[PDB]
Amino acid sequence: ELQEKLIAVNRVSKTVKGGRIFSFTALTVVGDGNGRVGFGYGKAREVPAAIQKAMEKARRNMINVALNNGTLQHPVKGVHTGSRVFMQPASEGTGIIAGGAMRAVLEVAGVHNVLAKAYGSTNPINVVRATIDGLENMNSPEMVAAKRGK
RNA sequence: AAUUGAAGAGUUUGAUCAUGGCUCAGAUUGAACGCUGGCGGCAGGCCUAACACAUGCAAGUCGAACGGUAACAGGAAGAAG
Repeated sequence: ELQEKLIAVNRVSKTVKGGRIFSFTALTVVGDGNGRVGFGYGKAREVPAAIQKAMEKARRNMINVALNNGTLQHPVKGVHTGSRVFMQPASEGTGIIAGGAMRAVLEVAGVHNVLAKAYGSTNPINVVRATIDGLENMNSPEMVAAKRGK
């Protein structure tokens, strides 16, 4: 059963001949509690349809992230535009400690305990897609074993 | 057995993305102030002028070193009815 939860929403403008006309945007991630976490982004005229459009778009862009027990295996870097992130396993307990606009995208991954921190400027739109490719670059011992002997 | 450790937001431009400053959520105090006020255990109490200081008390003991007896406590002696 897939989960969902909203992150943020802000207004925009166009300022066309008649005057200022507005629109709304939303962003949301999804996760099944066993890795395999995606996200989406969409806009519409009003929030109740905007969030629905965002979620309906979010069903695409699925990925596959290997996980071990309940903690992430090895550290990983992350870079995109103007934001950088850092992570660390911290096996067992201590829950998850992380800043805002980072908690949700990691929670649905299923990991019940991990330690992480983000560096630099942290606009939420840019910060996402950093943990994504960070998990994409992740390797478990089976893959590296598949290219070197045992 | 003796080192399990990393939370962010607000803020300009009609709206955007950055770089940049400012401020706020913590833990502390040899602490002062405002209001309020039950009990017991511990600990602590001139940073400011090394400014000038009333009055009491904070360094004496040995007669088993010595010449001695100004204040007792007893002791022979003499004057007491």
